[PDB]
Amino acid sequence: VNSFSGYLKLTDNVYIKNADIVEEAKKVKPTVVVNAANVYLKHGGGVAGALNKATNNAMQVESDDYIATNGPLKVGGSCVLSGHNLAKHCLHVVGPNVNKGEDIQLLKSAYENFNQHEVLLAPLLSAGIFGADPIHSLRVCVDTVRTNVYLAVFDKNLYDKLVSSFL
Ligand SMILES: CCC(=O)Nc1nc(C)c(S(=O)(=O)Nc2cccc(C#N)c2)s1
Repeated sequence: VNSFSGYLKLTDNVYIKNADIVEEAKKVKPTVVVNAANVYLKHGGGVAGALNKATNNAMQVESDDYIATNGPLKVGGSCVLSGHNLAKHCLHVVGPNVNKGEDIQLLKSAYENFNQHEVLLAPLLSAGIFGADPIHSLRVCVDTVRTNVYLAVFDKNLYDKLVSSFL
């Protein structure tokens, strides 16, 4: 028994909720929150900018130090950094950005990073301004992640479409 409440049951291991991931993390303070990162950990917009803004830019400061030491992530890759005021840990995961011409096949590789964590609060990878169809991202999530994932979808109209079209 954990502290996520309000999640509609999609599968055995996937629950889903209509929420902004930032406001969700502030309430639950999960062990792991997933950021929809880019390879440079440049948190300008979307979930990354919203998560980063909620940490008063401490996420960006930590991220810049990580990149200066280690170089960029791979598309499909991840790193674990601090969760700051939002979670114990932030798993920064790079899904492919369709709008930059990255290979959508790497979405499954991105979701495999979630399997290293027993429980996560996460968004649908490659969604929003990453340019992929959320219905596809949800399908890959359900077919790839085996650990317990609590998904957040910000737009009500999209959340409703995701639930109503889920097979
Ligand atoms: C101002 C606060 C705010 O925007 N919070 C949000 N929380 C969620 C779950 C969304 S999302 O539903 O759009 N998922 C989503 C997934 C991947 C990338 C992007 C992008 N860019 C978005 S946005």
